Amino acid sequence: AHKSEVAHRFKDLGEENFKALVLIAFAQYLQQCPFEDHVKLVNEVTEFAKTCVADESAENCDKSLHTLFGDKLCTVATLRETYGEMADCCAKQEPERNECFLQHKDDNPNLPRLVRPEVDVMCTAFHDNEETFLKKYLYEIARRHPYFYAPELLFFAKRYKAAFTECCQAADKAACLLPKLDELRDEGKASSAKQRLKCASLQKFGERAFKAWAVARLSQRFPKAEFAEVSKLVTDLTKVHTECCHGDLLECADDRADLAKYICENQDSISSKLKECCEKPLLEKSHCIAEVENDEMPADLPSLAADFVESKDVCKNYAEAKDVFLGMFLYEYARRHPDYSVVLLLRLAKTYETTLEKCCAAADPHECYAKVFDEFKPLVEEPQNLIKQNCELFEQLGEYKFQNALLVRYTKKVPQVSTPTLVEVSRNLGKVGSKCCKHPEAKRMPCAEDYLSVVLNQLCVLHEKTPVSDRVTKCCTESLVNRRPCFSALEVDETYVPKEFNAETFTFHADICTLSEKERQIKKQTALVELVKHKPKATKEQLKAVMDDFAAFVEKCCKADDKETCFAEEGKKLVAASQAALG
Repeated sequence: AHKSEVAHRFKDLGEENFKALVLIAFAQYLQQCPFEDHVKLVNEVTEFAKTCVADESAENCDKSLHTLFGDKLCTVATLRETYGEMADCCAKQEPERNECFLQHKDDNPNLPRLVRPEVDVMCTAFHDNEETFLKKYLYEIARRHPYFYAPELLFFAKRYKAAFTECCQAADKAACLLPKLDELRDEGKASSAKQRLKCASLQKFGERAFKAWAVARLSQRFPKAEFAEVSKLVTDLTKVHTECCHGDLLECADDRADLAKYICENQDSISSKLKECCEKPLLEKSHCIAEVENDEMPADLPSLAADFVESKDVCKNYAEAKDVFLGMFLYEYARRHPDYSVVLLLRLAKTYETTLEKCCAAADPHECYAKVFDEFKPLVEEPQNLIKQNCELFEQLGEYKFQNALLVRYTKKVPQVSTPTLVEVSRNLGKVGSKCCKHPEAKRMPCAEDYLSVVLNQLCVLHEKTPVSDRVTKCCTESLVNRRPCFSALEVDETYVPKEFNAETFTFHADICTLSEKERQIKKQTALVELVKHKPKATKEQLKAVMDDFAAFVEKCCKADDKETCFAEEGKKLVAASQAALG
């Protein structure tokens, strides 16, 4: 119903969420306009929306959200001066005008990173004006991260509100506040990385791959839901993911809202863990559903071998409808293993597809595919053993020394990769090792998948356009199902000749006593990468000897009376002893 859809969205979302979502909407397009302009546009759009709420038959209220939003974007006069060619969009009709506006979003806005005010200033301006504060930084976060989902930005903003409300009262407001802002910022950039990874992977591998990912992930999340329900949810879900990935905020938010509406209307045919979250306001429903735990799988489900190995009608049931039959295979195999990563379920599904395409063209098919489940055991066991031994080594070593061990191991594997890339991916692998290994084994692999795909994604981004290793290029250009086992099968580059001895490479100053712990560990790890690159044959014991020579150097030189030059005179003998100990 509703003659005015903007009136229904205002009545359904609420004035707070409406004004905030419009703030993100204008902020993502007009990244260069100041905050006051966006406040004016949001207040005017909200007031007109109130005129449509009081009466649906008011003038221009029957027009869609895209028309009013586009015209409102065209109301500004300095559009051609500031954004130039984006003002040419207003000369087009609304359907193409939304595409012009959507393409003229500056993905690289070149905006300076935020200058964080003092803690007392943020708590002061917070207590004096919470609304203008949270909407101010909501605008600053929105205009620096285009194509970021706006409701998720709202939940981020409310988590910021919780952190400020908790830490503006602590004994040490700083030690409480800064770590929480750092974790909300890391969660924001990491979530943005997962969004861009899912969208670029949708553009790179197509739609069918995402449909398989959605059947597997939803079948893990909703094991009691029937296969047809999962099919409807992956059609709607591939719709919302395609439209959200294209960048259109209206189709995105409206689509996810209606999808949450449908799911909460069909809880009984989906899951039982949706009870306490379908009572929430509409904008929070889709978020909780995105964060809801896995439903309990049905009690004693039979083995798939009866319907996918033992049945005589395998090749004809498959050949009659391949994507539907393989969809049922992926549903049944996914509902039984919530502890598996989705990419693993796609590896087993693609293995089954390959074995069926090989057997259904042979002499006796049943004799051929009678051992298809045997091919699944190593493909499952290898990542299991990987997270086992890695979570054991981290669990017995701590995050920093874990990053050092991964640093020297991966430096031995791919020495030609640049040092900042190795340090970055190794530290990120230590952080995911610190986030996912804390869970029990039945929940480690999904977390480690969702973050490992991100880390390796950044790796292939840094290696793109600046290639140094042909094997890294190979694994980065493999199929997404083979990307992880390709990297896990990296060997030690024996043909690597040791790097030059560069005097400026191993040069330190007294400022390292004043550089932050993060940057000090950055310097130690960078000197570690350059140390293993300078000597790829140096054993772990010798590398520990230079580790403790530099560690006792900065330790017994930072804490060694009033000495500014014990980094200059002793650095020479540490350099010479470093060249000798690894000769």
